[PDB]
Amino acid sequence: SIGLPPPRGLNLLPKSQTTLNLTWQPIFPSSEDFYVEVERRSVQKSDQQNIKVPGNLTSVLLNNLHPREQYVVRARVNTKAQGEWSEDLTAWTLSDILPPQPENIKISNITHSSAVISWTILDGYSISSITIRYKVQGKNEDQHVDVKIKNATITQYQLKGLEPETAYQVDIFAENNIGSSNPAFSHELVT
Amino acid sequence: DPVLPKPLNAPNVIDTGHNFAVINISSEPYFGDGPIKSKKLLYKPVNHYEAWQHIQVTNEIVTLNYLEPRTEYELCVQLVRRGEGHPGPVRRFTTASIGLPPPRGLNLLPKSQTTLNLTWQPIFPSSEDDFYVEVERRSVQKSDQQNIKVPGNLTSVLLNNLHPREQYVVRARVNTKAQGEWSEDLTAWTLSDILPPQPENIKISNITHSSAVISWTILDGYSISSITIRYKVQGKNEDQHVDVKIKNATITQYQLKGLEPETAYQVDIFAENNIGSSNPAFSHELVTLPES
Ligand SMILES: *[C@@H]1O[C@H](CO)[C@@H](O[C@@H]2O[C@H](CO)[C@@H](O[C@@H]3O[C@H](CO)[C@@H](O)[C@H](O[C@H]4O[C@H](CO)[C@@H](O)[C@H](O)[C@@H]4O)[C@@H]3O)[C@H](O)[C@H]2NC(C)=O)[C@H](O)[C@H]1NC(C)=O
Ligand SMILES: *[C@@H]1O[C@H](CO)[C@@H](O[C@@H]2O[C@H](CO)[C@@H](O[C@@H]3O[C@H](CO)[C@@H](O)[C@H](O)[C@@H]3O)[C@H](O)[C@H]2NC(C)=O)[C@H](O)[C@H]1NC(C)=O
Ligand SMILES: *[C@@H]1O[C@H](CO)[C@@H](O[C@@H]2O[C@H](CO)[C@@H](O)[C@H](O)[C@H]2NC(C)=O)[C@H](O)[C@H]1NC(C)=O
Ligand SMILES: *[C@@H]1O[C@H](CO)[C@@H](O)[C@H](O)[C@H]1NC(C)=O
Ligand SMILES: *[C@@H]1O[C@H](CO)[C@@H](O)[C@H](O)[C@H]1NC(C)=O
Ligand SMILES: *[C@@H]1O[C@H](CO)[C@@H](O)[C@H](O)[C@H]1NC(C)=O
Ligand SMILES: *[C@@H]1O[C@H](CO)[C@@H](O)[C@H](O)[C@H]1NC(C)=O
Repeated sequence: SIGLPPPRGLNLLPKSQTTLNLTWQPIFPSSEDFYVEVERRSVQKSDQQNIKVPGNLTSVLLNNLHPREQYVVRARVNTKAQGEWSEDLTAWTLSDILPPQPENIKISNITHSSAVISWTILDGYSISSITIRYKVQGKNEDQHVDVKIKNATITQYQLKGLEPETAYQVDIFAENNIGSSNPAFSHELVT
Repeated sequence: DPVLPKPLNAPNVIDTGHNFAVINISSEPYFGDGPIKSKKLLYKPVNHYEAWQHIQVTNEIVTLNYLEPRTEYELCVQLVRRGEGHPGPVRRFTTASIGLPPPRGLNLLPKSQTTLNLTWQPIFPSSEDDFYVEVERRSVQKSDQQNIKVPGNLTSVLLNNLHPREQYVVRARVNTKAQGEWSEDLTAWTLSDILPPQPENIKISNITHSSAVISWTILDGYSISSITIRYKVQGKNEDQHVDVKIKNATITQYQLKGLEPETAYQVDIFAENNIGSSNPAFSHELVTLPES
């Protein structure tokens, strides 16, 4: 019996600090029984468990892991003979601590109306979103405008509708499954 | 021929003030015979040389008025032969000093669902005699008044056993032997036991390619500290939103700025109190104009 190809449409997502959700698209059977072999492998530590789980299921939980730890998974479709391995899917587990403050803060493109701001984040804290709290510098302090960005891929955002010749105090937070960064660094921006 | 009457005991002073005095005259028991049609109450300042002042006493408890402050008076009763006499024993009393003003810098802040904290300036005593602070709190929603006496020296009270989201009008004064003037009415709301109501009268207007004003209304007394206007593009991406947290609840309008032209937006609005945020029944929709 020739070996089957690896599972089609694989994806790995953090369920929790101690678990990962391995999702994949099911396939039509050819038994003449069959199961799916899944191995996960820690990057930071030297730990490799091998799960042999039923073939007809859609997805599997990878329980008993450590927090804030990177893992690499790959799986086969085993029948009478052993199949071929999939590509290496990588995903961190959810963080057990607060994330760091974003470095390399570059404010630019200053005009009367609009402005742009740039930042960079450290990988491996499960950063779900970042917030750019900006407000007027003076002692009035009657309001602020947070702008929460739910896509971590983004590293720039253009602010719009600022009043000309006005001093704005811009802070930048970063968020995750636990909490948020606590930076003491304020950043001025005059229009 | 007969035996004329006079009381056994001196008058008793029930209550006094700088201006007035209230006195049980004690016409009974008394020596002598018969009935009494009318009776006097003689009074004057102890050592001073003028005429004794007489008032006719019908009931028993009498109210002396037009007195002088800080002066020692003496009191005695006469009874007349009826139908139409020696004066009875003497009681001395001193009228009260002048009534102090109320405490300054009165500030009533709420601190819980069931408590309010009143604070005033430390007041230095002008007079020598003793003094204390009387504090009245009065519910507006329900009929509920409570009086709290507070020592003269310390400078604040915790008004407690109050109800959640109920306003109380408060006054205070400084009492001595005499009773001082009432302060101005401080008013405040106790904290909310529930989430705040959703803001009413949400009206979007002045829509533009890069602007749109939103206006709302909020019910008073739910301890609403702030409101938040959340907006995002209606597309299924949900890549980002923008919160506009307004620090004071007095503001009822906000102009959104820097919006994308020809773009559908989803506006939500939240009131915020001591507990949390108001739950919307429904979100709001707007579409920005295109340029020309
Ligand atoms: C009713 O309201 C009044 C007014 O709010 C309230 O008075 C408060 O009482 C507290 C406690 O007696 C006092 O607080 C002081 O505040 C100073 C700074 O102004 C602090 O430094 C003092 O010490 C604190 O902070 C230190 C920090 O280094 C700590 O090391 C220390 O352990 C203390 O925590 C001090 O406490 C002050 O008189 C006011 N405070 C305020 C903020 O108004 C009154 O107590 C309320 N309640 C009642 C029942 O009257
Ligand atoms: C982690 O893995 C679990 C199971 O190990 C995943 O369970 C799947 O969850 C989805 C909902 O996201 C469900 O799918 C359902 O499929 C039927 C048709 O088969 C459809 O009618 C439903 O509307 C729904 O889409 C279902 O509970 C389950 N999938 C299947 C095929 O049984 C779970 O999604 C994974 N969790 C995460 C966070 O990725
Ligand atoms: C004014 O004072 C008189 C004398 O103290 C009061 O009469 C006494 O009242 C109490 C009971 O309330 C008892 O000591 C005696 O029963 C009373 N004694 C006499 C002699 O009557 C009286 O209460 C006061 N009068 C009024 C009208 O209030
Ligand atoms: C997958 O496997 C079992 C094998 O006994 C099968 O009976 C069952 O229908 C499947 N499980 C489901 C649909 O949850
Ligand atoms: C400034 O912003 C505009 C878009 O409004 C963009 O095309 C341009 O590249 C920006 N310039 C810099 C230096 O980032
Ligand atoms: C107020 O006077 C009382 C008298 O018993 C004393 O015990 C208390 O310490 C005084 N409070 C002050 C000075 O704050
Ligand atoms: C809407 O608000 C007032 C008129 O009611 C005006 O000052 C403002 O310019 C209007 N907004 C826009 C975007 O035109």
